[PDB]
Amino acid sequence: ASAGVAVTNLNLKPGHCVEIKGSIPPDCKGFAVNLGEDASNFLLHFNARFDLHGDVNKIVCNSKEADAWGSEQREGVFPFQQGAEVMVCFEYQTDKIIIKFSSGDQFSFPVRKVLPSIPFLSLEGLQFKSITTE
Amino acid sequence: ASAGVAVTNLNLKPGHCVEIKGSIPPDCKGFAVNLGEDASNFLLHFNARFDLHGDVNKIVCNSKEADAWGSEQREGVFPFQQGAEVMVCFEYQTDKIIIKFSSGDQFSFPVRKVLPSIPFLSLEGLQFKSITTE
Ligand SMILES: CC(=O)N[C@@H]1[C@@H](O)[C@H](O[C@@H]2O[C@H](CO)[C@H](O)[C@H](O)[C@H]2O)[C@@H](CO)O[C@@H]1O
Ligand SMILES: CC(=O)N[C@@H]1[C@@H](O)[C@H](O[C@@H]2O[C@H](CO)[C@H](O)[C@H](O)[C@H]2O)[C@@H](CO)O[C@@H]1O
Repeated sequence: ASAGVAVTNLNLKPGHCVEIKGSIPPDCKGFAVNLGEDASNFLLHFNARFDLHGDVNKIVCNSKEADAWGSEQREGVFPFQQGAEVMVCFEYQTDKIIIKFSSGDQFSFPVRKVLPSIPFLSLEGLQFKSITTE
Repeated sequence: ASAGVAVTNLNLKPGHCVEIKGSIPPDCKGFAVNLGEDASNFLLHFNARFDLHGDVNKIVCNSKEADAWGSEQREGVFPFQQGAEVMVCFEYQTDKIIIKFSSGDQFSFPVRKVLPSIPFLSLEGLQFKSITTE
């Protein structure tokens, strides 16, 4: 809303990727990028937390099924700074989604539901600059 | 009707613009780019008609309020070719929307309802590559 674009009919199929460019509000405790079927089912919820729910400078990744959050996965890397810009790429593969940052860092997250395509994308706490898929 | 990628909470403000990049299918009768508040209320409906509604290689712009279309503005320039990629920018000013083409072609359409920001964007018949805001 404030910072929360939603893309529908994304049509992201295996072997393709979507890159997001945004800027992080100074008053932001964290931002999230969600990839899924709709607002209640996320294949991937990528949440960079600066100071949120007890996590300080930690990336929490999870899936959501029918509004019930899955098994969280946490990552050590955190190449973000408030007020700075952000460039993340998500590469969708049938067996995993690989997240890459402009910083050169990368990690993978398991695909818990093989979908023919990912129709929905939404951002939270991120001021949208550009979205592009290949 | 829209049918293609849709973006909500785009919230394009006066003085800013969106750049849309995509591919025109090789058998495209026409395509459209919509900016408004929702699917039934458009500040601008930009329809490039290759062979559609009796029009051949025509650009027809109009607004829509509660599903009722307003008065059409027709343009003489048609800088598009089927099967090719399009790059079109929309600058939002309070008195008008300037429509710019990569080909340098440019024209404006009047703002018939001044909104503090445009929250919705939708594509029709165009294969999406990137959406960028400035
Ligand atoms: C250590 C731990 O278990 N922490 C969790 C929180 O992460 C969790 O917060 C939600 O987490 C999901 C992702 O799994 C979304 O980020 C959501 O926005 C968060 O509120 C809460 C609630 O499930 O439980 C523990 O605190
Ligand atoms: C010559 C003429 O008046 N033609 C119009 C059509 O343009 C019009 O088609 C609709 O046009 C709006 C744009 O103003 C949208 O593109 C819509 O999708 C079209 O169906 C029709 C119907 O309103 O009216 C005349 O035929």
